[PDB]
Amino acid sequence: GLMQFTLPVRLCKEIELFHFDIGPFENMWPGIFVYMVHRSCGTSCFELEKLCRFIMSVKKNYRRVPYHNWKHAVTVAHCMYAILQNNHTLFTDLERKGLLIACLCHDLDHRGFSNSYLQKFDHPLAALYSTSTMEQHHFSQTVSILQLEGHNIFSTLSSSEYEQVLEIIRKAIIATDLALYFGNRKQLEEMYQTGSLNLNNQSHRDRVIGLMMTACDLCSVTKLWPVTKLTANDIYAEFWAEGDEMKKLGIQPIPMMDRDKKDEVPQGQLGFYNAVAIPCYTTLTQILPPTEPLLKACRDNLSQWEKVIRGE
Ligand SMILES: CN(C)C(=O)c1c(C2CN(c3cc(C(=O)NCC(N)=S)c4ccccc4n3)C2)nc2ccc(F)cn12
Ligand SMILES: [Mg+2]
Ligand SMILES: [Zn+2]
Repeated sequence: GLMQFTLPVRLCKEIELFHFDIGPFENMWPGIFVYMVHRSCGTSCFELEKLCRFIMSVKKNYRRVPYHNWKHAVTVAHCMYAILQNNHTLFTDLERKGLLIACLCHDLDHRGFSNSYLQKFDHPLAALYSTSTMEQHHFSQTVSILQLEGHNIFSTLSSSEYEQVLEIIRKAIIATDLALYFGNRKQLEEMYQTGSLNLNNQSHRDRVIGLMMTACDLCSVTKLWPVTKLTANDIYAEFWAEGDEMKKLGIQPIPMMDRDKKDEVPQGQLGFYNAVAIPCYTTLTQILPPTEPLLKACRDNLSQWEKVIRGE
């Protein structure tokens, strides 16, 4: 059935925008990802039969969680598509394929619990993955979905180019760990200021890819305000679910995960934009000038949060 899907013509223009909202097209999300893979890398790059199989299995391996779900993976995948569609000459064929696959798989089998929750309560995956717990799980889930019969869509190419596209995918998926983003963006800033950024250096591309992953992961702040406000409700309902599960253990959660501190949500959002969101899209816009509309939309949403704080 996914092979049969062809996207409506009225959305070919809209999806190319950075602030495009996949929200009201739930039935199309799998076909929207196919469309994006078909425009960024072309049809006949993957064998269509195995690609749709790989996609539909990835959706099934996403849990019915409030925010870190299937809607989130496609949203992140789309933002990567818009970034690659506006920087087309800079990323190789193996990169455009791998990064769009990475984003659709970057939160595979997430349970709605932070990396801290799993480490603080000795979850089995925290034993396996001591640091970047969920992100190592997501990559392992990706590899396992790939290695299924009829699912390996990079089987079509070199055993070297195969291992290359995987460590592109692992690096990208690991980079979605927000804790690693701060050290990543700081080193890119030094490389930018000192004029030391060489995109012909593998270590530098890897840093820049990671920032793109963060920008895509946070791209909920790059939508129009009505879209951004309602995605925030999903984010907090998942945080508050982890907090509820902490209050049931005699441990008070942080205010971010505390539903009884709903009133502090606008102040917390403004702090997040200034400490995290703005620095991310600012450095990405400095490195990739075409990606400036992300920073512009993020600024408009900061103003909106300010006006909620002021009652304005
Ligand atoms: C992983 N993930 C979803 C995020 O990280 C996140 C948040 C968090 C930060 N925030 C807070 C954070 C705080 C706080 O304690 N400090 C503020 C900072 N300056 S971090 C807070 C305090 C009281 C009440 C609510 C609070 N909500 C939710 N929002 C977004 C938006 C888009 C996005 F793509 C991602 N996110
Ligand atoms: Mg992740
Ligand atoms: Zn994510």
